[PDB]
This record gives sequence, C-alpha cells and structure tokens, in this order.
Amino acid sequence: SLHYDSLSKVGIIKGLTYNYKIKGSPSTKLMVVKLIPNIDGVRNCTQKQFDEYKNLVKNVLEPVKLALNAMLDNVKSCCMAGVALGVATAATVTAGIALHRSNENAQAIANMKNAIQNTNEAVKQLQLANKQTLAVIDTIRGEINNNIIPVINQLSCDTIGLSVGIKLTQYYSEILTAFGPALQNPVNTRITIQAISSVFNRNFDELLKIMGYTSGDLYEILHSGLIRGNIIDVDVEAGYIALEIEFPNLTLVPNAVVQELMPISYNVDGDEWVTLVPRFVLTRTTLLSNIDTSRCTVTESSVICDNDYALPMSYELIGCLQGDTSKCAREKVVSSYVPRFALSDGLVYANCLNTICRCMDTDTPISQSLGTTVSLLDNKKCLVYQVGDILISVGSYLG
Amino acid sequence: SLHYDSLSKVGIIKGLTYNYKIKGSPSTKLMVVKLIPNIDGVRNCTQKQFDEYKNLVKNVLEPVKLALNAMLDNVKSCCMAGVALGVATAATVTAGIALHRSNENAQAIANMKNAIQNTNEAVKQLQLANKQTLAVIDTIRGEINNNIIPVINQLSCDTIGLSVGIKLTQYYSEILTAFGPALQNPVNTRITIQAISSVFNRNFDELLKIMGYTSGDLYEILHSGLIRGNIIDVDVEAGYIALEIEFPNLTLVPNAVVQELMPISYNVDGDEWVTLVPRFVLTRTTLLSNIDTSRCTVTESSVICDNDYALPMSYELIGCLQGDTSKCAREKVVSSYVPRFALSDGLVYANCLNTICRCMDTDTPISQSLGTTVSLLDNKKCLVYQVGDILISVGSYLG
Amino acid sequence: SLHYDSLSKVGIIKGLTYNYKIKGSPSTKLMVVKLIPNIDGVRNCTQKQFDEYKNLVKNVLEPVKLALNAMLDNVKSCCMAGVALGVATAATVTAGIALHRSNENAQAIANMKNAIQNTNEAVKQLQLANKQTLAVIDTIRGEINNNIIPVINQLSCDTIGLSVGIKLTQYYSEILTAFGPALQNPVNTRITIQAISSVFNRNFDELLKIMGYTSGDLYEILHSGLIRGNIIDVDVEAGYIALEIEFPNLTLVPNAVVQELMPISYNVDGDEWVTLVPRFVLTRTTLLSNIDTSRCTVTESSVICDNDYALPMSYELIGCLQGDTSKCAREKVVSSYVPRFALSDGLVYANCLNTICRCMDTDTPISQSLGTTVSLLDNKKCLVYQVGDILISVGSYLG
Repeated sequence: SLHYDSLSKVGIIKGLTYNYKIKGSPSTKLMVVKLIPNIDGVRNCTQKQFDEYKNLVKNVLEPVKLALNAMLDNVKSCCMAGVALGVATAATVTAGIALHRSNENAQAIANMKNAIQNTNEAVKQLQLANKQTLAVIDTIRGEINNNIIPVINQLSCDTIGLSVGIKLTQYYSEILTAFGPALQNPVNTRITIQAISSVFNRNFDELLKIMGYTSGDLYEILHSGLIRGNIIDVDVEAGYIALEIEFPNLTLVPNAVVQELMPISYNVDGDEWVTLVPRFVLTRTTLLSNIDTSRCTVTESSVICDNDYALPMSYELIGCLQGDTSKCAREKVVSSYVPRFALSDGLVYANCLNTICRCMDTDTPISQSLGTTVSLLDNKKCLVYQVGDILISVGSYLG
Repeated sequence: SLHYDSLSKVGIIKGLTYNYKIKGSPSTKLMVVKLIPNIDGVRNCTQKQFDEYKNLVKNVLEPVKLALNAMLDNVKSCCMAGVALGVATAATVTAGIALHRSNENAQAIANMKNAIQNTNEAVKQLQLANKQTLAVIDTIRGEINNNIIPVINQLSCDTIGLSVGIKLTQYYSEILTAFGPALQNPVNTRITIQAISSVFNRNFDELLKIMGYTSGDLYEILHSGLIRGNIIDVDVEAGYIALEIEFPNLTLVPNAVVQELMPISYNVDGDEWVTLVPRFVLTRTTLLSNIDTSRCTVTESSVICDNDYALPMSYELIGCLQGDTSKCAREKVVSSYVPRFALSDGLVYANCLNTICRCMDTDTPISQSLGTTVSLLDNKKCLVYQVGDILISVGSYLG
Repeated sequence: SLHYDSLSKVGIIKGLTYNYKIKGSPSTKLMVVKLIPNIDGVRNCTQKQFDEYKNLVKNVLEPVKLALNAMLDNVKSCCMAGVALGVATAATVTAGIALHRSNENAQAIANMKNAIQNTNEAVKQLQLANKQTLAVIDTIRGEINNNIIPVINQLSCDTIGLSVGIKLTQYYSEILTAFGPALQNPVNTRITIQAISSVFNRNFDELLKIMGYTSGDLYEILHSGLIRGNIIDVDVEAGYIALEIEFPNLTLVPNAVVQELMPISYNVDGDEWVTLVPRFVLTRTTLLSNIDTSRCTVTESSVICDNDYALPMSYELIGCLQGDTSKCAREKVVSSYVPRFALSDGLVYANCLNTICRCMDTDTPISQSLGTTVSLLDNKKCLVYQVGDILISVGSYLG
C-alpha cells in the first residue's frame, strides 16, 4: 500500500513487518490473597501486634466490601439498574455485570473459609466445590517459616514480637502499594500479575506455576501485561481479598499487518533533513491508519494490544505515504546524530555526501549527485561497500 | 456552566463530579536516617569493611554538607542575600529561607548525637530537647538483628565479615537510589515518603506509625504523594542525614468543582465519529479552565493537587463547551474499540445504528433515525433496554 | 546569543549555565550472570526442583543462543552480510559488528566454564586467560549461604527442598523481569547497571566495586544511566549469560553551553501572562537549538546526554529569543500558582501588581506603572526588598 520508491527517494525506508494481535476470549482462574496470616507457631509472643494488625486490616477492607455490595445490590435488584448507579461509563457497567456473574465463584470461595484460614504455608492449592482450583497466598507465613521458625530457640519472646510486628507492617505497606488503586475502586481497577506478585516478593513465576502455567510459555501474554486481576470478593473478618486472574487468548486480526518505517537523513543542496512520520503504520485491507505502539507491545514478530487502538491519519500524512511526498513533514538536522544509512531488501541506502561511502573491490570513493537525495547501493557496480565506520556486503537491485 | 444538551447531541456525556483540594498549611515532623549504624556484636569481624564504608559515607556526605553550609550562611549573612546566590528561582529562595528557619530544629537534632549513635534497633523514637519527637532509622541494624545475631554461633568470622560487607554495600546502593537526586541538590529536592521508605524495605507504614499517623487514615494525603521530605542537616562524622517530613492539610477550594466528560461515538451519514475534549474540566464561580489530571490525583470523590494547575482553555474549545458545537474537535473512528453507550442521571445514551439496541421490555428492536446522532433511551417507551451485549433498566427523562 | 533585556521585558529570566557532555570512547569490562547456581551444600534435598529449574533455564536460553548464532553467522560469512539479514537499521548492523568483534572475549569466557561453574559464593573475580578480569554472579548461592546453611540442622529435608524451590522460582522471576527485553532481542537491547543489579538485590555498588570502580567516584556516568550492558554469549548447558558493560568517557562539546530560563508572570492591563519557551536552550558557536532535556540528565553544573539530541528550533521561537518579542507564545494566567519573582545577576525581577513589593529601609510600598510589565529591583533606590511572603537583599543594577 505504501509507495516505497517515493519514500526511499524522500528518505523513508521499509523496515520489519509484524503481525497484529488483540486480546480476546479470556480464561479465568481464582486466587485468594489472605491479608491476615496464620501465625500459630508464634501466637504467644505476637498477641499485642496481631490484634492491632487485625484492626488495621478490617479498617481497610470494610470500605472495599461496602463498595462491592453497593455494586452487587444494583444488579441483584433487577441487568444493571440504571437508576441506582446514576452515572457510569460503559466499562464500569460491563465490569459490574461481570462481577455479578462471578459472584457464584465468590460464594464458592467463601464456602472454603475454614480451609483458607487453616493454610500453613506460603502457597497452597485447594480443591474447590465446583471442581475448580484456587491459589492461597500466605506471604507472611513464608517469612515466618523462613526467618523465625528455624531460629525460634535463639530469639527471646519480645524480639519475636517486634520482628513479627515489623514483618506485618511491611506486608501491609506492600499491600497498600500494590492493591492501593484497587481497594479505592474495586469494580473497575485491574491489576497486572506482576503488580499482584509484588506483595509476594515479585515472584510471579510461582503464582503462574501453581495455577497451571509455566512462565516461559505465555511470554507473549505476560510481556504485554495482559494477565490482569480483578477483585471478586472481600471478607473483612476472615481477612482476605480474592481475585479472578485472566489468561486471555490472542486472535490474529484478519489481513492486518504493522509496518515499521526507518528514517534516513537526506541532503537537499548540502543540508541534512529528516522526514517526520510515525515509526509504525498499520495496514488493513483497504485502509491505512496509525497505531499507538506505546500503549501496545512490540514483540519479535508481532504487535500485541488489549484493544484495536487504531487511529486515523491526517490527509497530509496520507498523501505523503501514498506518493504525494511534497506534503511530508521535514526538519533540518542541526544535530550531529541521525541514522545516515539503513539496510532493506539486502540493499543499503546511504546519504553519501553527509557520510563517507567507499568501495572495497577498488578502494575509491563513490560519488552521489547533489541533485539526488539518497543513493542506492547494490551489486550492479560494486560488490562490498563501506559506509561511515562500518563496511557491509550488498545484494542486487534486480531482487 | 456546561451546555449538556448540545454536548449530548454531539456525543459528550456528563460524568462524575469531584471536589477539588489543594495542599496548604503543612505540619512537620523529624526523622534521622543514619547511614553509619551501630554495629555492636559483630564489630570484631567487620573491622575492614566498616572503615571502608565509613570512608565512603564521608565521601558521599561531605559535598552535601558543603552545599547546606552555603545556603544557610547566605541567609545567616543578612533575608536571603541576592548577591551571594547570584541566580535562583523563587522556589529555591523560598526553600533556602525555610531551611534557615528549620536550622533551629537542625541544631536540636545535632544536640542528640550520642543518643542517635547509641540506638541499637531498627526504629527508635527519641525525646528531643524541645519536647519534639524524632524517628531514627537503622535499617542495617535491623538486618543484623534479624539475620546475623540469631545465627551468630554457626557463622565463621570471615563469613560474618563478608555478609555484613555485602549488607552495607546493599544499603549504600539503596541510599544512592533514593537520595541520589537529593544529595546533589539538597535545598530543592523533596523526597516522597515511599521513596524515603525504599531504603527501609519499602515499609512506609512503619515510618508513619512511629511518627504518630496510621497509614489507613492518612490515605488522602499518602496516595497523592503529598508526604514529602527535605534534607535539614547532615553530619559527616556521625554519618546521618536528617529529614523534615511534611503532613499537609487539604483545603477545599471555594465554589470549585471538577467535572468529568465521557466521550460517545456519534454517527453522521453512517460513519463513526468521536468528539475530542479534556476528560476533566474545572468549573469555578464564573470561569471555565482545564486541569492537568496527570499531575493531580483522582480519588473516589475529589481531585487532589499540590498546586492549583488551572491551565486556560482555547477559545474554540470554550465555544464548543458553551454551545457552539460546530467548533468541536471531531475525529473519524477506524477502530473496533470505542465506547458506544454511557449511563448518566439514570438515562443511557447509545449509538443504536453502530451497535445493537433492543427493548427486552416488549421484545422489540430500537431504530433511531439517520438524521440524528445519539438516541435517548428512557421509560417513555421501554423499561428495560439491551445495548450491545449488556442489558440495563433505565429511569425516566422527566426527572 | 539571547537578547536578555527584551526577554526580561517580556518576563524571561536568565538562569544557570551548564556544560554539555556526550558519551564517547567507552571502556568495557566483563561479567557473567550465572543462571544455574552451585548448590552443592543442599543437593540432596533439592533434586526434584533443581532438575525442573535446569529445564526451565534451557528453555529460556535456547532461543537467545539461536538468535546470537544467527547474527554471528551473518558476519562469519565474510563485514556484515546485507543479503542474510534482509532488513535492519544502522544501530542493529553496528551492534552485530560489535558482537562479532566481542566474540573473542566470548570465547575467552567460554574457556573458563569449569571455573565459572565451580564458584561457590555470591561474587567472585576470575583471572581470564587474556589477563582480563570478569565478575561471576551467584545470587541464589548468596541466598543459600545466608538463609539455609546457617540453619541447615533445624530444617527438615522437605522444607529445604520447598524453600530452595521458592528461591529458584524467585530468581527466575527476577531474571525474566530484568533481562526480559534482552532475551527477546539480544543484539539490540542494552541494559543499565541498575536493571542488571535488580537480579542481585539492587546492589549495583557491589557490581561496580568488584569490577574496579567506586560508586561515588563514578556517579557522573552512573546517574545518567550511561553504564549499559550487552549480551555477549549464552551457554544453554552451563546456564549463564555473559554481559559486557561499558564505562564510557564523557567529552565536553567544544564551545557549547546549555542555558536555563525562568518563566515569570508579567502584567498587561491588569492580567497575568506567562511566556511559553523551552526551559533549556542550547547555544552553539553560531546556532541556537532546542535540547530534549527529558532524555538527558541535568547535573549541578552540566547536562549529560548519550547522543547530541540537538533538535531544530521554530522560526517564530528563534525570532522571539533574538529580539522580536511580538512573536513569543503567551498564555493568560487563570491560576493562583505562578512564579511572580526571580533572582538573576543579584537583581530580583518581580511582578509587583500581582504580588506585594516593599522596601524595609523606608517601609513603603513599591509602585510599578500599569504601562510596564516587570519591574527591576536594585540598590539604586532601596537596599533590601520584600516580595510576597519573603524579603531578600539585592545587588546593584549600575554595575
């Protein structure tokens, strides 16, 4: 679709071509982050700090459960009730309906309250009544079992209490850091698996492993941050927040590719100029449009986004990319650093009056006219060239 | 202020309304972060590493004290002398004046040098001579008391020295990570309580607790990053930096609200279009202006900023919001992901030709004319509507 | 270059003058991040988890070695080969050539495979065959020696296995977090020393120390993120990734300075206005150009950038800074927070119709006409002044 010859004459060079992927059809698994740990090994010396920690956990989980109930009541009443909400965007109403649909798994999790409380190690997998599986997180119990139980004989009782109080304070701080935006807005906020794992020593590989997935396998999903987490249920007395973590599938957009453009400085009457274009241009069947690659993720061979994220292009840029190059944006190179050459289709295009161009077959400098912008380098005249510092071999123009 | 009817006809929907808050009248408390810890218990095996760490701390703290002794004497000379400072912005001169005003607390801290040095646990509160209270941070001493002292019988002397050297290097690295911008510009740089706590295992709840504030009650200040810290005094021989932490009060701006606008796709002759506006618009008594919500923090009911940040609005955009909708910024949709419906004051506004609309109330579809942009759904015709995937009940227009 | 008098009359104040530095002529040193640790003290109880971790490391390192071998074969087949690569930018070709040039050090590292495997502490320095020195990282072995060996008698065999499995999973997660963008693109991706140290408990001072540089002396390079790392060799069976770290020298750009400008509100007919200009303006011998200070680093006396980054300047802004102030961009103030005064050349410039201005010598209000924008305060009339809340002494304009 792009007019590559005119763009090369203006100094715009075809780059890599990527596939394009969108989140779709997510699969979900359950996870319970227990805020009040099981401390049966050190229960005697932690009496004062544990009650304070329980009160602090209750004071931060009560508004969360109140906000969850204020959302469930709206749906349970009727179908979201457009009167009870008053105002919201489409995403909020969709999230509320999804939360009501997930209330069944919330009740299934709440059925396992005693088994959740009786977990006595860092990560445990429990068989749910619906034949599902959920992961229990007991980060403090890992700290206890690793740092206090092996040395329980040496430490005095007051020292144990102080150390466990510091550990509980640290875990509360980490929860407030990661789950902070979620506890203030439970129905809308989604937390990535890395941010969720930040309360578990940033060990997201262990979280993925216990839920059935090897971290090296899902890297196209994990890298783009598509493994989200959403609050499903909060119990203020048992002290846990349970999450439903998505593992979305990626669908190939039909007949859509993402094209990379590499800019090259070109000379006009001795002066260096760079043409200003988006570095990524999305090509559909009959349309050409921008793509905000910052909010997406660029992999080795594909571009992954959670939504379509396609944006229209100005008529000037459309004309620039379709062959009317007089309308392209361009700026003077007062800097000393710009790419003076690039390699595409086995041919190196270089700006030979602003950088040196030499042949190795005969050590003579090739001349490019002041009446042309970028010179084509290929096997028709010379076989291996030196541009700037580097010297590379080159294919043929006939290809 | 806003003309909601014309905006709805253009596809702009009234959202949530927030209060507006600004930092004002801060209260201050003192903390002493000690770089050179008390090392009693392992002093014999750490002789080589401790002296090297002391020299490194001296080398990193001497330029800080040199700069502090500058701005202070600049005031002590006279009032900030304009001849000695040569060039400075208003914030720098105000910060220097505040530093001189806090030099009294700096001297009070320096009076407690022996007690600060003799602290032998992670966090200790000392009664100052002015009846003030300050918090001592001894992060390495906590690491020692938790990891070396309980197993002091098993470790050989060389292993203790190597491990404590690694711990000292780790803490010095964390100090350079957090206080790095501060130690090269002490009078201007302000460090948030989370970034300060990053040298204390990211445990800011412990820092707030020892200084008298519960983290769960202080969230409206803590979340927006208004709990800052400023260098007040550095002692190169005792090896500590003393910080003064602000706990500002939030003032309600008189008769000022922040209005959220949510965009909705609207159709003209079959094509999807989205109107571009700021998502947050600030409304004063008789003025309308933008607000940089990126710098601010949006809570569940209010917007919190350290400065008012009331940027002005373009004349075209002002005309667009006040009723002249012909001048609004308008953009074609070339993406599958655009919000097609929104819910406000019990009514739902939807694009029924670019997404499906039906009446679950009477099992009939909902056609809107091609001559209108956005259709109004209310209880005049059907009681329950289905828009897209999701179906919602709806209030009445007469309200 | 800049016309400071007209800018002051428009409300633009001369600021600090900084030097300007660019990366150049880097020195390189080697390190080896060992992915598969030596755990011989706990080998019996960790047999199940260690074999799984070995397979995970192999699965995560095989594509990296394949990608490195592809780039090496594109060069050993000659000087890069334009036909084999097909398409790439200049940076990629330069990086591939540098990788082939560093293949000699890669082979030298691979010569020391048994010595690398047999190391048994966190950091060890090995004498390479080329008289070079390299640093080995064994982060898991540090965790073992600090947390498992001292309490090896108390822990049961199953508990040791579970704990070391959790530790190995944690290290794998940390490696995927830091080296993630590198393992998916080895030839191009460069990693800062802090990000590399994030797999070693964020202890970059220890990494710099073993390789021969004190962190305090190297802060000028370290702060700007110029200490990069590049993948040099991967061994999928021995389980390590070898990195080459650049310690670049900083070159003073000849006769180039970076100028800072304070914006100052000025009044025309009662209304506050702010002139919109870049906060940093670069001045060469005969040119004036913008500088992207966001990508650069501003120190106390100099600006450090990895590239020139001298962007061109608009004609209107050039005319504004060169004396044609009618073309300056100006903005109405509808905000309560604007800097109203600035100090430069010992002379304070203030907008006295929007803030109070007094002398303390006569204690009488300072009056500026509505027909002038900003007023000059100097020793010709009063010796000490008060502007707003703060009162400052001032120098003499007559000098």
